[PDB]
Amino acid sequence: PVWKDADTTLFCASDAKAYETEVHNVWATHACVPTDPNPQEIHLENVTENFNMWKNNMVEQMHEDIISLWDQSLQPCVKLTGGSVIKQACPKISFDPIPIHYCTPAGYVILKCNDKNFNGTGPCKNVSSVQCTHGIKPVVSTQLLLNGSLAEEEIIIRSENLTNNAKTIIVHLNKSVEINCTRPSNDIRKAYCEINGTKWNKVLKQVTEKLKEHFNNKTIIFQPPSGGDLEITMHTFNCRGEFFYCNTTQLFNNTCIGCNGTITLPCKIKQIINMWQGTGQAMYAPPIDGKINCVSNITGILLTRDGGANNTSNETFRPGGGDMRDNWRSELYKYKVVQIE
Ligand SMILES: C[C@@H]1CN(C(=O)N2C[C@H](CN)C[C@H](C(=O)Nc3ccc(Cl)c(F)c3)C2)C[C@H](C)N1C
Ligand SMILES: *[C@@H]1O[C@H](CO)[C@@H](O)[C@H](O)[C@H]1NC(C)=O
Ligand SMILES: *[C@@H]1O[C@H](CO)[C@@H](O)[C@H](O)[C@H]1NC(C)=O
Ligand SMILES: *[C@@H]1O[C@H](CO)[C@@H](O)[C@H](O)[C@H]1NC(C)=O
Ligand SMILES: *[C@@H]1O[C@H](CO)[C@@H](O)[C@H](O)[C@H]1NC(C)=O
Ligand SMILES: *[C@@H]1O[C@H](CO)[C@@H](O)[C@H](O)[C@H]1NC(C)=O
Ligand SMILES: *[C@@H]1O[C@H](CO)[C@@H](O)[C@H](O)[C@H]1NC(C)=O
Ligand SMILES: *[C@@H]1O[C@H](CO)[C@@H](O)[C@H](O)[C@H]1NC(C)=O
Ligand SMILES: *[C@@H]1O[C@H](CO)[C@@H](O)[C@H](O)[C@H]1NC(C)=O
Ligand SMILES: *[C@@H]1O[C@H](CO)[C@@H](O)[C@H](O)[C@H]1NC(C)=O
Ligand SMILES: *[C@@H]1O[C@H](CO)[C@@H](O)[C@H](O)[C@H]1NC(C)=O
Ligand SMILES: [Cl-]
Repeated sequence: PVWKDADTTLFCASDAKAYETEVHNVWATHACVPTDPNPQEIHLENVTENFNMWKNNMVEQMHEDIISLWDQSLQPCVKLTGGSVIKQACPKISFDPIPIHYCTPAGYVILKCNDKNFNGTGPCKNVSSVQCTHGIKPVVSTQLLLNGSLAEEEIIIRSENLTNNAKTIIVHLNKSVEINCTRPSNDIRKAYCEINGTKWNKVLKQVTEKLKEHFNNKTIIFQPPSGGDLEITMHTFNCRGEFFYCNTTQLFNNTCIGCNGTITLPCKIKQIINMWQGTGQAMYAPPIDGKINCVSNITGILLTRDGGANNTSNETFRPGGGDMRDNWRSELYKYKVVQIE
């Protein structure tokens, strides 16, 4: 037994198929090791460990991991970062995230909270020790979290301080709302995303309930964001290499607390995009000729709350995002790094 809250350089694992041109595949083929063919866990009997997912070095290590991954893979024709115009080649590539496992070196271990109620901060009683996290897809996106794991029971909200406005609010859903995005083959930047309205509005009503639970049963209202760049104000994501910007006004505004129908969302495949790895503009080439389609699972929501609602009857939440650290911190929440002191 015995351990101390210390962080150390981590390594990565994956099932990257060699001789596949998937950029994720070819990054994990040269930067990660083959997955543990026999891993195992040891329930720490009678334990109470304190993970603080909002402050954790695992996520930052993952961050630079995806920064590098994307840097050598998704490479723009032109890159305008600070005072510099980087011109290079931009062949259209293969793109579809694959799970990445994080794995401690000898002397350290990973503490996994198996309490299904776990919100991220605060002590956990079902602790459980593993040398590698689980398989995690590094999906880059704003507002909506896609292709991730879901809460084992109730919908859980995670925050670094609910009270504080700026401190992002993350919503971990307990069931999957599928979203289906397409660019039909022969305007080529016009795209759209189908999302079944009954599903969405029902779960949104479950969220809104729990949201109320954490906030003194105040009036719950989900409005579209209050200014920002497209990235922030539009569900942005990358499908097959293309950057979809989808105008999710319907979801946070149709307020059908019975609506029904299969909602169809407008989208634009953006070329010049404000980056997420760092301040700058990246201009890629036009999309490819053909049916560009991705069907993903909505497994979370990035929320930000309005400030001066102290002396009022309501609390307004607008979808946010932009910090992809929070995206990672949505899956690593149940993981801690311990040095064996
Ligand atoms: C050091 C800063 C730099 N930075 C940033 O400047 N922006 C501003 C820009 C709008 N102004 C939106 C950035 C963003 O999310 N982009 C993005 C791109 C592609 C896809 Cl597919 C996606 F889903 C999202 C976030 C990222 C931030 C975390 N970081 C702290
Ligand atoms: C604690 O979590 C582990 C992981 O699955 C499992 O044994 C069970 O869910 C929990 N154990 C007990 C004794 O409740
Ligand atoms: C998270 O759970 C801990 C312990 O149950 C509690 O003290 C804290 O207020 C919770 N935070 C949120 C944002 O629910
Ligand atoms: C999800 O959690 C909510 C609590 O907000 C609960 O009402 C609902 O039944 C749960 N659904 C599933 C499928 O777990
Ligand atoms: C004033 O607003 C903050 C949110 O920014 C809130 O946490 C605080 O409780 C409010 N003040 C009072 C006295 O409730
Ligand atoms: C949470 O946010 C409120 C709002 O500013 C602040 O007064 C309080 O100190 C914060 N809590 C912590 C533990 O920092
Ligand atoms: C989407 O969610 C369903 C049910 O929650 C699950 O069975 C399926 O594997 C998920 N798809 C992906 C790609 O994760
Ligand atoms: C997704 O949308 C496309 C075009 O509308 C359609 O052909 C396909 O059947 C849809 N699939 C799902 C799972 O919604
Ligand atoms: C999204 O579409 C709505 C119309 O449904 C429009 O009012 C709003 O300005 C659009 N938002 C953005 C960021 O284009
Ligand atoms: C979205 O909200 C705005 C107010 O911010 C309103 O003008 C507009 O009608 C709403 N859109 C829908 C589709 O309800
Ligand atoms: C989510 O996973 C599905 C199945 O692997 C994939 O087709 C889709 O492109 C993924 N979505 C994103 C945004 O990566
Ligand atoms: Cl190993």
